[PDB]
Amino acid sequence: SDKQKAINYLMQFAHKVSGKYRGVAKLEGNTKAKVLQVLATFAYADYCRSAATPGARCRDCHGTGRAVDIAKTKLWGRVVEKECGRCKGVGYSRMPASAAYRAVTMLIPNLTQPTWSRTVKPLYDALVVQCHKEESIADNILNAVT
Amino acid sequence: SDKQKAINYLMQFAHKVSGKYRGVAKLEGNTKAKVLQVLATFAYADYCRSAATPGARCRDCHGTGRAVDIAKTKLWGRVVEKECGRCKGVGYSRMPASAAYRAVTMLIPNLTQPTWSRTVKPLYDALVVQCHKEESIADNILNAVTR
Ligand SMILES: [Cl-]
Ligand SMILES: [Cl-]
Ligand SMILES: [Zn+2]
Ligand SMILES: [Zn+2]
Repeated sequence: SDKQKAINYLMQFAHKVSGKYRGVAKLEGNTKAKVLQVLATFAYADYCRSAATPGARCRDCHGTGRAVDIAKTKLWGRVVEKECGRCKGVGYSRMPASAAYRAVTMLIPNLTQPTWSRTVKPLYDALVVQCHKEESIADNILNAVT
Repeated sequence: SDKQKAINYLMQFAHKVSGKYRGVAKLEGNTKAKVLQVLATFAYADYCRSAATPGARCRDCHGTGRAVDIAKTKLWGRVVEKECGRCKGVGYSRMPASAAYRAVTMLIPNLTQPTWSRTVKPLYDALVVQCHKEESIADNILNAVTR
């Protein structure tokens, strides 16, 4: 249930942003849906695996995924945040995405790993970041891991 | 909550069966607990990743993880089931446990990959199998992963 809700949220997000990623936006209907499902599920699971790896918490942001945005902070006179530059918003060291890539090759058989890294994997990375941003997912996973 | 329940179930199972695996049974309390927690969490996540891989359903047992045990079937005159020989009860092709191994080394830093494979990884495999065996876990994973 909680897992189903999380994956549904990630798939809706992926549907909203899929047009931005050339490897995904050009796909056929059924293949696109299957790919978004794979990416959402692997993003959820791989975020959990990052969070469960001892010592994986980002050393720059200490797991928040955020840093102070200097320019915006001085412009507004209030703290304005940006993605942590080291973990790019995940808060943890990243798991290799090779299994996710292989799962996608089942649906896009001519997808090479470099084309994946440049045209599809960025959507998966965005979904992992979204796991960290969405409080429901991030908190459920934190409580489960600890 | 659902994830917490699954990981708690797997962690308690791991503690119950830890005596079978020398790579963990010799550990001290805190280290053993941390290692079993890691193994349970990765077993849950990697089982999910198997179920989410297109085409991964075991082709011999069709995902049930079970098969007829021929000899025992004929010994008792009734159909007796057994773990599928190909997936060994998981119902799916297996994810590599490389991330799980690396995570474990953070708690057992001198653990070599062969010692992992012979004395620790079997407990992780048992836990993945238990994900498939425990109806609550298997059903929640299947329902979430499938569309
Ligand atoms: Cl084969
Ligand atoms: Cl196989
Ligand atoms: Zn960071
Ligand atoms: Zn099988």
